Amino acid sequence: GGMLRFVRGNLLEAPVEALVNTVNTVGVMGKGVALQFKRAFPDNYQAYVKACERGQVQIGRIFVYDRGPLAQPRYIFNFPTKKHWRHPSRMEYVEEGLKDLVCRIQELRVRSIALPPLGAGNGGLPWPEVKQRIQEALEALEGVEVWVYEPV
Ligand SMILES: Nc1ncnc2c1ncn2[C@@H]1O[C@H](COP(=O)(O)OP(=O)(O)OC[C@H]2O[C@@H](O)[C@H](O)[C@@H]2O)[C@@H](O)[C@H]1O
Ligand SMILES: [Cl-]
Repeated sequence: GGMLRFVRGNLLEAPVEALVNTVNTVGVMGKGVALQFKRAFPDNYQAYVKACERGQVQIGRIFVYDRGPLAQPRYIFNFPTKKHWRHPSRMEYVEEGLKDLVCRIQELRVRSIALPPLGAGNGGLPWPEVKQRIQEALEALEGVEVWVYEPV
């Protein structure tokens, strides 16, 4: 039927198939969640740098790294919440990106996934608006467990 869950803790130790990373489109993961993802998942990071180098990372597209069929998590979903790191996030970026998140979850038969507060740290977006978008987008999903890490 589906299940969406608000939790506290550290996203990167979520017991899930797919992890959502918050990225920009300019090829650096210099702070926040993205810095932790660079440290925790170096291979994902190199692949992101390469994808940025092409022109392949843009707003409204998740950049997926497959860590292998025996990897847990198996997927890093690099979610663009910024264009340049110098500028804030925008609600639109989160709306467009959620739409692509839903597609790829289905396409990849992703059964469980965890996210942070998209755009609400270095992006400056109000959490309550971000949450709603996340709820409307993702509780819809059938046979997918969703873990959402609320801030404080
Ligand atoms: N380990 C963690 N687990 C769960 N939540 C976390 C963790 N670390 C941080 N957070 C929460 O996630 C929020 C979002 O982190 P940001 O990195 O600020 O994400 P965002 O606001 O989308 O900014 C994107 C920009 O910052 C970099 O991450 C990225 O390279 C991009 O340029 C933070 O404000 C914080 O509340
Ligand atoms: Cl950054």
